Amino acid sequence: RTVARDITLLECVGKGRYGEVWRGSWQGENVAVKIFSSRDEKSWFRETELYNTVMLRHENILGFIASDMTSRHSSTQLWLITHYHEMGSLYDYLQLTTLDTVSCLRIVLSIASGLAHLHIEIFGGKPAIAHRDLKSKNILVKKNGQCCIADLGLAVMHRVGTKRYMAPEVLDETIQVDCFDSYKRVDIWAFGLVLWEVARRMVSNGIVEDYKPPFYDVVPNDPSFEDMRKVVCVDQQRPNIPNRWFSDPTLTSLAKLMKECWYQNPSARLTALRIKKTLTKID
Ligand SMILES: COc1cc(-c2cncc(-c3ccc(C4CCN(C)CC4)cc3)c2C)cc(OC)c1OC
Ligand SMILES: COc1cc(-c2cncc(-c3ccc(C4CCN(C)CC4)cc3)c2C)cc(OC)c1OC
Ligand SMILES: COc1cc(-c2cncc(-c3ccc(C4CCN(C)CC4)cc3)c2C)cc(OC)c1OC
Repeated sequence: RTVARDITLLECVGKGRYGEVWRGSWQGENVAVKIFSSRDEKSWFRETELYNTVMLRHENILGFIASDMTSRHSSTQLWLITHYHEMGSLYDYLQLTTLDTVSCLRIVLSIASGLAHLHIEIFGGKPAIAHRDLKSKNILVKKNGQCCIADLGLAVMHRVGTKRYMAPEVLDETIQVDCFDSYKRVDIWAFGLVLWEVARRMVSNGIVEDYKPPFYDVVPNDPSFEDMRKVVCVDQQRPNIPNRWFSDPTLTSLAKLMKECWYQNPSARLTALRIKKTLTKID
């Protein structure tokens, strides 16, 4: 039998320190091809090891297709092939797009659903998984209005995270590194930041905030570890909740939720399953 492995690389949709992402075509179908830099080879190994352990399949997790290693003359080429989401990342999408109540809730409940699926151990199943780099650039928007979580290159089963999204216990180095639940609680902090980014773009009473990344008003464009530690740990700042949210029942409920993801005490933060339940009772 013929094993068709040719993928036609059609357009670069992402370039960074990680390497590149391409829209590709296999057998008439769009796929996404991440070509890893030498900088980021260990992310390919980690994600490949995870998918060799558990074949995750969930509507809110970017769908795996393949891990490919090809011998070249003087290098190894590493590709991760996934489902392709033409609308791109949530970060991208929020720059131009504003949301109504239904779309806002559908986006955030879909992210919570993906995250709870990662976090939960299923017996008989999957190991519990923490993501460790959750952020709006690592979430893709699907045409049905739900999102999916991407990039398990730092994930842990039971490279550092993006500094802007690091929880206080990561920044002050008090994280309980021998406790898997510690890593779930770091993801919940990051989830609360993403929830803030999305809620800002939800229209109420003809008002919306411009897209901004978390802590845009208190750290530099490319913040240092120290910049983040001073804001989050020493001064204990949290993202601003605009007054206009408190006129809108959905944004009032989302402000409460994001506060309960941002407690200094990691064990006080809501779990992903509790966030889902709260979101199903809003509106
Ligand atoms: C190696 O490399 C790539 C392969 C493919 C690909 C292409 N045609 C067919 C296949 C296939 C799947 C499964 C079987 C089964 C059938 C019965 N079963 C009990 C034993 C084996 C056979 C063949 C694959 C996996 C795509 C690729 O890219 C999208 C590949 O490169 C990453
Ligand atoms: C990697 O990804 C893609 C792969 C394929 C693909 C191509 N040839 C054959 C297969 C296949 C056939 C049969 C079995 C099983 C059936 C039951 N039992 C007897 C064990 C064997 C497994 C696998 C597939 C899945 C198609 C795809 O898209 C249409 C893929 O997605 C891009
Ligand atoms: C976060 O991480 C990964 C993401 C992806 C991925 C999957 N579907 C689609 C995309 C994409 C497509 C299109 C655009 C643009 C192009 C045109 N328009 C003007 C705006 C939109 C952006 C993004 C990506 C980047 C794949 C990955 O691995 C293969 C990723 O890494 C795990």
